[PDB]
Amino acid sequence: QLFSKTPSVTVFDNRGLSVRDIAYRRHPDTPKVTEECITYHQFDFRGFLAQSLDPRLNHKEVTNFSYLTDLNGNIIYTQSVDAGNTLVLNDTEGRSVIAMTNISRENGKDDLSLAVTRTFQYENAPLPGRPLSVTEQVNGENARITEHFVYAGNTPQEKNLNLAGQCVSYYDAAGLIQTDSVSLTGKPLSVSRKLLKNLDDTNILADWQGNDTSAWNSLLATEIYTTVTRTDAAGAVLTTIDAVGNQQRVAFDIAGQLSASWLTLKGGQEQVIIKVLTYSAAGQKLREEGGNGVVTTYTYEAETQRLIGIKTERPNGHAAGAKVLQDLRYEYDPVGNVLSITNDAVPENAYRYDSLYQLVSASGREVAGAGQQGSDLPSPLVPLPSDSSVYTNYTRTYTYDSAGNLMRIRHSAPATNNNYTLNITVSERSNRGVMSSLTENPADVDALFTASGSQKCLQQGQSLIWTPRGELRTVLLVARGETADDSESYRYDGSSQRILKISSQQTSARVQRALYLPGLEWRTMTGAENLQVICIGEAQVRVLHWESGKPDGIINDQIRWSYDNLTCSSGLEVDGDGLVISMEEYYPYGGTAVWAARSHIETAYKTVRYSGKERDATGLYYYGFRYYQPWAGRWLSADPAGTVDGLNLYRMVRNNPLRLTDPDGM
Ligand SMILES: [K+]
Ligand SMILES: [K+]
Repeated sequence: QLFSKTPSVTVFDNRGLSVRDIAYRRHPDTPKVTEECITYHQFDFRGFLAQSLDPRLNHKEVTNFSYLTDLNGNIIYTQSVDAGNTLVLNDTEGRSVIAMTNISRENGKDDLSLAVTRTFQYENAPLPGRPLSVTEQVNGENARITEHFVYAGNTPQEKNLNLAGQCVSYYDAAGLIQTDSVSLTGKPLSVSRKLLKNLDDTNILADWQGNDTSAWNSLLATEIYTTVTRTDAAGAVLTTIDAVGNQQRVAFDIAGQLSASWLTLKGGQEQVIIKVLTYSAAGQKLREEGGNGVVTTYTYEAETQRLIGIKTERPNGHAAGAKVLQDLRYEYDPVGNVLSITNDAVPENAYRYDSLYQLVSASGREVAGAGQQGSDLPSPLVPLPSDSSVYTNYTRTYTYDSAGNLMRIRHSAPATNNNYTLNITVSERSNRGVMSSLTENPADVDALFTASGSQKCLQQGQSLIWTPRGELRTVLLVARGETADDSESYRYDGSSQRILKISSQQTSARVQRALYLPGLEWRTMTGAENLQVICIGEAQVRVLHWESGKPDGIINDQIRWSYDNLTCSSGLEVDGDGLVISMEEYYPYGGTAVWAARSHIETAYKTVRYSGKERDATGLYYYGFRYYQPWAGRWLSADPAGTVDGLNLYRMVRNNPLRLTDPDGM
């Protein structure tokens, strides 16, 4: 009813070019008011895209994007109000050769004072011109060679391992990845990671100079982290032995779908993780029984293949008794927005959207009185509630501008009087926006970001340092001048995937290290706990194996099943006996509304929460390419993928976080 006369329109010029995107925004509270939102696209004399303007900024004579191309329409130079200015160029072979980023302006001209220049080097003739190295140089500083590739030859030794023509040695920002063996099916059977020595010091940086691997191997720490894989005839992975010797095993059905999975801890016997897994005709998971006897049943809508039911239960005849642990029921609008959710065990979440399918209202429950939402998790409710009066109902309202910037989250919890409003202050010349506690003046928002559009201050006392590639380097949590600061640093591989996280807090010093490897998280705590987290699935089931510092209250090699919702948010942790360990509910944009557990000690070992992503101690969710602020409803930096999902480079899953999920950030 709210959607009458709200189509999507594309307006063309006389040469088949889309010069206008027209939407029609209508709020359910004011159904007589329809805002015509117009996005403008201007094309040049050569028929290529030159300018793009959102409905908001166009009114203020500011251009979201400007492009300058070659004679074929390939973009060379870009001006972004969100991502700053950039310059790229590819060669005649189509390969990237240069990318200059983090450029601003002011005085009129472009400010190159902090420009980052990444260049790509390839094998020269008579070689096939394979990738040779990647060089990275910040303005005024020396160039570092951040990547180097080494390829195997034609020797019988190399052929027997199927390595001929393969990049056998990859030197990245973290150190070295060696490919030891390749399957007959072209799949890696053995890879080994070596870390650069002293990655604990944030000032030590990779720099692979020259063409001698002997001189480089000396810069690597001694430990070798080898992941071994065994694949089937169709190239699918069957077994995996991680760097510490644990094995994951899978088996597929007659249709080649994952049908069972097992785990064999080092020195242990094989045990069932997933016993049986059935699928719908559309290949969606239907019934999934785990080793804890717990059964998840997925119910789908016949006409649409939409997931309308998620039922996790201890079935009849279970050793711990029959019980429905979770029974999520989804009701959708004809377009597929989640209108409502129910859980059987009365509780109900209701949702209202605008004609653009932006979430404008959300009802739910929280443990009241929690207090005003921030970067922190609520204190866990221990033990598990027996009564539901412990929860109170809340209603949140969401307010967006013409460019999709979430400006306001109005939290209303009347009964416990837990009422507050989270305001986001948006720039008047960009999509850059921060919480009002940082500034309430639109004119001061842009200074709080880099030229690339990466946020420099998380909260009031907390600053953000970034890598030249735009990766998050350091979160300064408690600054103490000189020179003992509560902080958390990060390291990434050549693919910009996180490999290392180091948290430091003053007490000599509490240091928490997290090493991310295939199917494995190696977490140490000093100031000593040595924890190895086996990640099973792709991550669904997690196993906690202590080599040292196992706390009382938790048995070693503890298996934790995770049970999610529609958008993959970890809601229930359940042990090997099928007993609920923790339960967690989320505000639509990620904040934790409910956090409960059967013990205080088991709470500290859940890291993955919203959208199946890890929440770091900083409060940020790490998605892969970008960090997410669940309290501000937006990304911490501009989309590195650019305009693939609209002009707004900060907008979070198109402002519909109940239907949509983001896999990486990018
Ligand atoms: K519509
Ligand atoms: K061979």
